[PDB]
Amino acid sequence: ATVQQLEGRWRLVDSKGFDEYMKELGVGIALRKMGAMAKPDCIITCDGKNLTIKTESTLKTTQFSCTLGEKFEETTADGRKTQTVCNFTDGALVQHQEWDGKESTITRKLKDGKLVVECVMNNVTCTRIYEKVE
Ligand SMILES: O=C(O)c1ccccc1NC(=O)N1CCc2ccccc21
Repeated sequence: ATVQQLEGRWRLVDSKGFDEYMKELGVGIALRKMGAMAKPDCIITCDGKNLTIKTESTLKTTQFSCTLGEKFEETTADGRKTQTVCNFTDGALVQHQEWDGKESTITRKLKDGKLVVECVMNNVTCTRIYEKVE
């Protein structure tokens, strides 16, 4: 696999465990209902070693730019300010977040032309499936 196979615009088609994952991140019931309603686009750009992931929704647009392997300051959709590191390892893009003694791991890989986003926090797992637009 390659990091450049994840590149492009992707559109959400399936979601499993998003509510529980948001509950675990400390998200309020009101924001959880909104977040569950949204059907975002995920725009991935990869300059071989530089990475940008934009999440477009009519509700909220989020984005981060990093250099693979380097720890940067990331502001999340739910307003957490995290120290994040992104790494492309074993045919998957791994994003590890750290804030106020807590940790989360977002893994993005390709599976039958579809972008599979596995979000994990403690015992909680979420699976978001995206389909390519461009
Ligand atoms: O949605 C995702 O697959 C996603 C996966 C992993 C980490 C964060 C995510 N979500 C995200 O960054 N945003 C921004 C705007 C918005 C609206 C509604 C639901 C979510 C989001």
